[PDB]
Amino acid sequence: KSEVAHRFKDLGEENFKALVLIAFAQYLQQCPFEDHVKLVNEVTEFAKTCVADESAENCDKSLHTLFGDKLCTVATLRETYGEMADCCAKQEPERNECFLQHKDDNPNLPRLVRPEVDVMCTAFHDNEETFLKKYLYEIARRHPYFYAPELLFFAKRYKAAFTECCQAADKAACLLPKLDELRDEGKASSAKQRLKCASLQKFGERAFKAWAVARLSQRFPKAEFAEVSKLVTDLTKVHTECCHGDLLECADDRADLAKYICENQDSISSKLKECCEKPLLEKSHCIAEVENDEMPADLPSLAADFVESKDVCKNYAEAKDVFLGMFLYEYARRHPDYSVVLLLRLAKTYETTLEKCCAAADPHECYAKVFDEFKPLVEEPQNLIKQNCELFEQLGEYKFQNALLVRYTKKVPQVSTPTLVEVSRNLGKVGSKCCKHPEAKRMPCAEDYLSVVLNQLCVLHEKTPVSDRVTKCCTESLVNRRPCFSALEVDETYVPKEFNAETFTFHADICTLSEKERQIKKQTALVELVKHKPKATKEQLKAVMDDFAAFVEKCCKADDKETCFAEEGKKLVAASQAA
Ligand code: HEM
Ligand SMILES: CCCCCCCCCCCCCC(=O)O
Repeated sequence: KSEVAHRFKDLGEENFKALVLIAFAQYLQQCPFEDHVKLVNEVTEFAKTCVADESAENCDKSLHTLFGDKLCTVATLRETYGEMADCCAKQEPERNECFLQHKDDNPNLPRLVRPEVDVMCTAFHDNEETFLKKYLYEIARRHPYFYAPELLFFAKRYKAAFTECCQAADKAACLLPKLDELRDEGKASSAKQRLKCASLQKFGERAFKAWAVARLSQRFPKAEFAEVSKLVTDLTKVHTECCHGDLLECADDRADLAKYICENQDSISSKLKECCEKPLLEKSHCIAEVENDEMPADLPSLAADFVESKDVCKNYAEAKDVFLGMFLYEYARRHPDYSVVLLLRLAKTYETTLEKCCAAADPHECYAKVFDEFKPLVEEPQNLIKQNCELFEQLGEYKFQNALLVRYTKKVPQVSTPTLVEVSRNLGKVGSKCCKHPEAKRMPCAEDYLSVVLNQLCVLHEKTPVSDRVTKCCTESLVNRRPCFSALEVDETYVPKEFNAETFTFHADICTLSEKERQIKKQTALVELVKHKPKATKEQLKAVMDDFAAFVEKCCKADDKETCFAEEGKKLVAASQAA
C-alpha cells in the first residue's frame, strides 16, 4: 500500500538510508556528497511518515515514481546532467528508462587512494558515520552498475575492520591486510558481474538461459524441470534488469525470487534451510552461493529417453528449445563434477546432431552413436586437470608456477614479461585452490577461477595488443575461450632475444626481500631467459635454475655479499651461456 514504509520496515532505517544513498549516487554521478545526504534524509523523513500514517499523501506512490519524482527535484539537473533533465518530461515507465541511458559506465573521476592509516583511524574516530558514508558515496558513483545490496555488504565489513584495527597497538598491521583483502575481493565481484552482463548482451538470452538451466539443475538435482525452468526464466529477467542499471526492479525481482524459492523450499533443495532463516537483504546473497544438493540416485539413464526411444525427433520438433533444456537439465543434474560450459558443449553437439538426422530416412539409426562423441569432449578437460594437478604436486606452488612460466612464455613470447609473470602466478594459485579438492569438485572449481583469470588476461592483451592468437581466443564464445587457449602451439615464428648482462646481473637485494619479492625477481629472470633461448629443453632449464637456486644461498650466506654476486655471477652467467 505504501511500499516505502513496507521496505523501510524490513530494511531498517540504517539499511534504508545507505541503500537510498547509493541509489542516488549511481544515477546522479556528479552531485556533491552533501546534496545527496540532504536527499537521503529528505526521502527517509517521508518514509517514516508513511510508516506512521500509511494513508498520508503520496505514500501510495510507486518506488520508481517516488524515485523519479525526487530525481526531478535537483535544480542543477539540466545544468549538471544537461540532456537528462529532459527525462523529467516523460511519464513513469518512460521517465525511468530515460534516466538509465544517462548512467556513465566508466566516468572520468580521479582514481581512488588510501590515506595514511593514522589519518584514517582519526577520521573513522571523530565521525564514524560520515566517514564510511563518504567512501561508500565515492565508490558507488564510480560503479553505477554494481549491485546496491552487495555494496552495503562490503560496507559493514569495512566498519568492522576499523572498529577492530584502530584500537590495537599495531594499526597498519591489523588493518592493511584486510583493506587489501576487501579491495581485491571487491574487484573480483566487480569483474564478476561485469562479465555476466557482458555475456548477456553479446550472445543473448537463449544462450544465457542455457547457462542458467545447466548451473541450476546442477545445484538443484531434485527439482522438476518445470521448476528449474521457472527459476531460470525469473532469474534471466533479474540479470537483464540489473545489467540495465535498474537498481530497483533488480532489487524487487531478486526479493521475490528468493521469497518464492524459500516458500517452495522442499520442492527444490534441502540445502536452503539456513539461507531462508536469514533477513531479507541477506537471503538472495545466501542462496546464490548455496552448496549443491545431493542427487536422487534412483535416476534412470539418459540413453533411454534421448538416444534409443524413437519419436525423439518428434518431441524435439514440437518444441526444439524446450527439449534441449530437458536434455540439459537431465545430463546436468547427474554431473556436479562437470563444468557448466562442458555441459553446454555436449548440449551443443546433441543439438547439431538432431538437425543433421531428423531429416533422414531412418533417424533412429542415425543418431544412435551420439553418446560416444561426447567422450572426446568429456575426456579433454579431465586430462588437463589430471595431467596438470599431478605436476602441481611434485612441485610446490612456487615451483609449479615456474613450470607454467616456462610453458606459456614459449607459447606467446611477444607478451610483456611482467604480464606473463602475473598471469602465471595467478594460474598457479588456481591449481592450488582447486586440486586440493576431490575429483567431483575439481572442474567446477577450475572453471570458476579460470574464467576470471582468463578474463583478467583478456583485459590486458586488449589494452596492449602484442599477438593475434591470444586476440582470436579472447573474442570467441565463452564456451570455446578456454579450449582456444589449450590449443595454442609453441611459437616457431619468434626470433630469440639478444643477451643483456644487466637482465641476469643479480646484485644483493633479493637476499633481504620478502619471499614474494625474491620469487618475483627470480621468476622475472626465468621468463627473460626463456625469451633468450626458447629451444631450451625442459632439462637444460632446470639445470640452470638449480645452479642459480644454490648460487643464491652461497651468496646471501657468505660474509661478502655484492662481491659474491658480482664474482660468482660471471661464473653462473658463463656456464649458463655455455648451454
Ligand atoms: C562502506 C565502505 C566501502 C565500500 C562499500 C567499498 C567498496 C569497494 C569496491 C566495490 C571496490 C572495488 C571496485 C573497483 O575498483 O573496481 C573498492 C576498491 C577500493 N577501495 Fe573501497 N569501499 C569502502 C571503503 C573504503 C575505504 C574507507 C577506503 C580507503 C580508506 C577504500 C579504499 C579502496 C581502494 C584503494 C580501492 C581500490 C581502488 C582502485 O582499484 O583504484 N575503500 N572498494
Ligand atoms: C527459450 C529458452 C530456452 C532455454 C534453454 C536453452 C536451450 C539450449 C539450446 C542449446 C544452447 C547452445 C548454447 C551455445 O552453444 O551457445
